[PDB]
Amino acid sequence: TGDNSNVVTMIRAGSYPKVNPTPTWVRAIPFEVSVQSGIAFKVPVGSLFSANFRTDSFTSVTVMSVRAWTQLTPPVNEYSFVRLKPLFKTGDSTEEFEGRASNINTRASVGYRIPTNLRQNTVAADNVCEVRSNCRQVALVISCCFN
Amino acid sequence: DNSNVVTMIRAGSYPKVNPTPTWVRAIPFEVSVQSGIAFKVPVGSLFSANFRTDSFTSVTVMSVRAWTQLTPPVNEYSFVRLKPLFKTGDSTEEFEGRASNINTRASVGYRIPTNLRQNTVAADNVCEVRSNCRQVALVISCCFN
Amino acid sequence: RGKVKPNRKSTGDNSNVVTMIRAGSYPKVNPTPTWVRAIPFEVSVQSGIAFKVPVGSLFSANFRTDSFTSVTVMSVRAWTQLTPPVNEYSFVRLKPLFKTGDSTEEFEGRASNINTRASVGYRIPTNLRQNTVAADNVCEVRSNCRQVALVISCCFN
Amino acid sequence: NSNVVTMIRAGSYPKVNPTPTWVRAIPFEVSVQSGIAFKVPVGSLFSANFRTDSFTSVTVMSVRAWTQLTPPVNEYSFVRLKPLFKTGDSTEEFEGRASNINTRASVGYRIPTNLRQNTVAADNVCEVRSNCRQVALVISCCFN
Amino acid sequence: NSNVVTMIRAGSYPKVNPTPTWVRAIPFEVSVQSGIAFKVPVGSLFSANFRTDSFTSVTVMSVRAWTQLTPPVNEYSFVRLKPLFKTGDSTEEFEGRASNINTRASVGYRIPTNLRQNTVAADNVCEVRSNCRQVALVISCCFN
Amino acid sequence: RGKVKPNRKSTGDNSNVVTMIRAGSYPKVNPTPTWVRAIPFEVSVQSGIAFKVPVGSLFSANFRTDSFTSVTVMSVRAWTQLTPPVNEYSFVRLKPLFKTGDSTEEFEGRASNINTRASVGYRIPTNLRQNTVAADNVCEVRSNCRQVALVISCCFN
Amino acid sequence: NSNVVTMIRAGSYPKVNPTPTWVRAIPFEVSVQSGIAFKVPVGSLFSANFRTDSFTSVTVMSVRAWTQLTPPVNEYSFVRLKPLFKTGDSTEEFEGRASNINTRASVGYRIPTNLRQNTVAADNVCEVRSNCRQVALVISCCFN
Amino acid sequence: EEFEGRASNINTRASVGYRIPTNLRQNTVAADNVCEVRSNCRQVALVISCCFN
RNA sequence: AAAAAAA
RNA sequence: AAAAAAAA
RNA sequence: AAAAAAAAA
RNA sequence: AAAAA
RNA sequence: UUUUUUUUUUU
RNA sequence: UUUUUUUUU
RNA sequence: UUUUUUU
RNA sequence: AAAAAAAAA
RNA sequence: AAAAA
RNA sequence: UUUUUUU
RNA sequence: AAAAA
Ligand SMILES: [Cl-]
Ligand SMILES: [Cl-]
Ligand SMILES: [Cl-]
Ligand SMILES: [Cl-]
Ligand SMILES: [Cl-]
Ligand SMILES: [Mg+2]
Ligand SMILES: [Mg+2]
Repeated sequence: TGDNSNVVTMIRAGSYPKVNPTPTWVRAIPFEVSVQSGIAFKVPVGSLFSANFRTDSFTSVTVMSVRAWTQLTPPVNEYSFVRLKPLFKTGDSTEEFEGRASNINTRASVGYRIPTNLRQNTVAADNVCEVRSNCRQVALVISCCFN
Repeated sequence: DNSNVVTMIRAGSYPKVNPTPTWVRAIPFEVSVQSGIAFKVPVGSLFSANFRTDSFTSVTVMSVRAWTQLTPPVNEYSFVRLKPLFKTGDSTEEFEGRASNINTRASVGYRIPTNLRQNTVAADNVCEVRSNCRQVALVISCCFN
Repeated sequence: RGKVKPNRKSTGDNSNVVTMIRAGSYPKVNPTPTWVRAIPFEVSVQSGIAFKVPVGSLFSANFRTDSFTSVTVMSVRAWTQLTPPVNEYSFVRLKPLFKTGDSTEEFEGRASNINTRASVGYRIPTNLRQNTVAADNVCEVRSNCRQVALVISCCFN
Repeated sequence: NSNVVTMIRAGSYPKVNPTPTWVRAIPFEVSVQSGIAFKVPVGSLFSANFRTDSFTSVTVMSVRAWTQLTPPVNEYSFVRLKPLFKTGDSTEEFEGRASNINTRASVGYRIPTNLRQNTVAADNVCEVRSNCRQVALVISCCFN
Repeated sequence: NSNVVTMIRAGSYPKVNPTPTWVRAIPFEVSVQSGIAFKVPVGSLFSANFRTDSFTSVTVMSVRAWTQLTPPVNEYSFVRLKPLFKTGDSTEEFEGRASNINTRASVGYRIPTNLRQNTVAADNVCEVRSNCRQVALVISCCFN
Repeated sequence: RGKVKPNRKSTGDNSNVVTMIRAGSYPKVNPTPTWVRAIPFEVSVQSGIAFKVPVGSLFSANFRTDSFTSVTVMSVRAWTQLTPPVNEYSFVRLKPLFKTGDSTEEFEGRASNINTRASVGYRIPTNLRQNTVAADNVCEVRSNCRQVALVISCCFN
Repeated sequence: NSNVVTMIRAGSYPKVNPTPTWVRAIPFEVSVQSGIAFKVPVGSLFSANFRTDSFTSVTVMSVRAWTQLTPPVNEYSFVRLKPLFKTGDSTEEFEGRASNINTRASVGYRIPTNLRQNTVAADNVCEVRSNCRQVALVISCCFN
Repeated sequence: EEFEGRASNINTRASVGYRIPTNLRQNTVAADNVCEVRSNCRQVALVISCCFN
């Protein structure tokens, strides 16, 4: 109804505009990490830069929120759990944001938001957070802005 | 927003995710053009690391805008023409724009109606450019997928 | 009231002589306050090579910003300061740079008249507005014109 | 709000001024002898201690004074201000006295718009009298 | 109303000024020679005859003039005023003429706020011209 | 907006320092503009004879009207400048004069007190307000008083 | 707000407290044995793992319990809670069962305001019974 | 910046304080420094409003 | 409602 | 909805 | 709400 | 919402 | 702030 | 009334 | 308005 | 109305 | 309602 | 509000 | 409706 045409139509363009071949890009990047029992795993910021995510052209990224799900079943007799400790170059946190499953067959999950005042860039050498989980793998979805 | 520290998120089930999403983009690039000769613009010029788009193999072109990128010949006013090209059938429209000041760029563009917005691959061509200026700058509004 | 007298200040904003100020307790003072500023300055650029703009350029007599050692940059605007090569329309790119991580943006503006300055700028989000010292960099500049004019909106502190 | 950089569709090159003006409250102290008036020099307003050394002229709007040290024994602090001007010094002795010996005396005065001309380092703002040996000043002024 | 004294629940010692300012209309005459302009000295404003001798500087707001003596034979009185300023004398000849020989000529002029700076005894307010030998002046001014 | 900074102009009509003016294209100027003026001057008259007032009297240092060679006269007012003969009440007549044709009007005013100036004037209709040069005349003046004061409302151009 | 530091016109020194109170939900687990009640020690709430090693007393508000491990074969998880109080233990057996063997049982109880006195590490919150060999507790309490 | 505050009674404390804008509210570890303190008084009491994490 | 045009 | 520590 | 893109009497 | 009663 | 040429679907 | 921690609907 | 992100 | 006296969230 | 058009 | 005074 | 942003 409110459609347009079935043919090409002239554009009365004007002065050459402002342009940017390499713009920013708000993204939710999904990737997994392996975790050993009882040992915290530091999540490298570098996992976010990759051709798998179309983000290999970026070197910096502003992480906004971190969410995590256990990716494999827990040990026998156990309910899946997962923890997150936010890491920041200006000072690591000591928080242990933990989510557990209520059904052994179900993923545990938890996440944390980064306040605006702590949303600085990070590079591949930097770490996002420590992860702990009685499951050997953890799936993460990181809401981050690539720039 | 007024918060100053990390806060828990009571996340739930694992979400539907997509590591290689689409991206709506305006891609600026330039092409060399010879006097009196038409130059087919390759769609492959849109897939390059310079645009963060080498990971794409297809692109739905929406609109095309061209500006003369160099001065015109002596005594002449810049001008640039576009002939949209389509795999299903090239057009014959010559959307032409002429500068009214010799020192000023000549610009023109054309929109692709929804019914012709299919994907194009690197080997495809967007449109034929013509111009008395040896280089034409192009801004192509397109959807990478 | 319960009047005294003196003075001669005629109706509010129309006094012709000095008038006493019933000042009170010594206030909170600051001899060295901050200063939000639009700093104009130029940088030289070679065709094809990036030039990292030092934050130190902002601290200078020419700007009165001498006493400062740190600055919070808000936005950066750029103009080509010189004509372009023959046959060319001016252009200028800006790549923001941060200590926590350099960006890969190339905010570019081009002139539509050869005689006219190409211009472009970019805003720094609040979450990236930390201080920067002289040794720090602001942005990479590229330009077919040999000199680029910059105006940097920042807060000195 | 925005979490990444955003382009600024800037335009023509604007009107700039690398050396803009500055309205300031400049605090500084002066030494005062008993019974002797001290001519406060305008030059004390120019100094890197205030970021104002890049200035050579200043428009004084108002002047406020507080005694900076205790008064003599048995005495309540006090301070006087006599506005001075290049076109003609005034004879007003704007006085303020403490009502608690342990507390500062203060007082100040406003300069009408018609007397707000520039002054230079050589010039004098006002005479200051006080039974206290030091007087803290805060001068509202426009550096230009 | 009250017919006896009543206590005043006074409080802390206020801000005082023994030598305050004063806005005044100062009348005084000046001797004028035929055809010759007379520079009216600002010093005539300072005098115990006006209670203003305690002042050394004064801000002039407006100046009014009247012829103080009769004019020549066959002539109507007249008076001229040319405002004088330290930053730059003016060239206006504000004139007023009597329409009845037996009556005074007058005229005056207002000083804009931006030219109301202090003046001292040495300075001159304005030139005065008149066919009458004396000119009565009334100067609205602020003594400070 | 999209802010810069500097300055210190406090609320409209209360600035204490210089403030930048974002001037633009060079305007239309005029170094020698017109000037509408009330020109006072006196003329001498003999009892019983008319005196043609020259327009040149208006161009003079004493009026700042030096640079002008032409003037459009709007209205002419006249006053007797000196006392009348013994026993007489002052009087003054004005006969307007024009290059296209002198008028035969004698606009006359008389004093009702011997001590008082007789006064009179006349307005020139728009359709007679052409320019006049020094060699031109304005009006004939008559008066039992030997000197007549004139104030001529005109436009210099 | 702004992008730079701003002065705070602070006043008199305020009332301060270096060791304030803290309202918390303390998660921790306890080992349980089949058919045997386990008394939960309040002392479990005082640990550097919870940032509460600095507290020596705590007011318990509510107690919620989940089975932390799978139940025996062919059984649905269940957990009971028997509140305990120094002034007098309760006999309530607040019990929750799982309706899906693979799902946590859960239950909890509230402590009325009149029974919310302080407890120390030696005291006991409640008895826990369960067919599961570990029970996860989350105790809402005010550390003081 | 030298945010200064003085007492108007010799027997009374001088105070002053400052706020950190949001764009400068990053974390700080023990090694870091908050602010320089100057005073003609031998001991300055401080009250720092902060967010531990 | 699409397209070429027109103030 | 509320309580506790902190800002306004 | 953020990010990229996209127009007329 | 940076800097003066 | 009411106004050409060819198509044409619903109303 | 906003930030942080916790219950309640 | 259309894409990616979070309420 | 004058004079003396007499208070809180 | 003391002192300036 | 209560005393002394006058409307 | 003569002369300044
Ligand atoms: Cl299930
Ligand atoms: Cl381009
Ligand atoms: Cl041009
Ligand atoms: Cl008064
Ligand atoms: Cl400003
Ligand atoms: Mg051209
Ligand atoms: Mg269980």
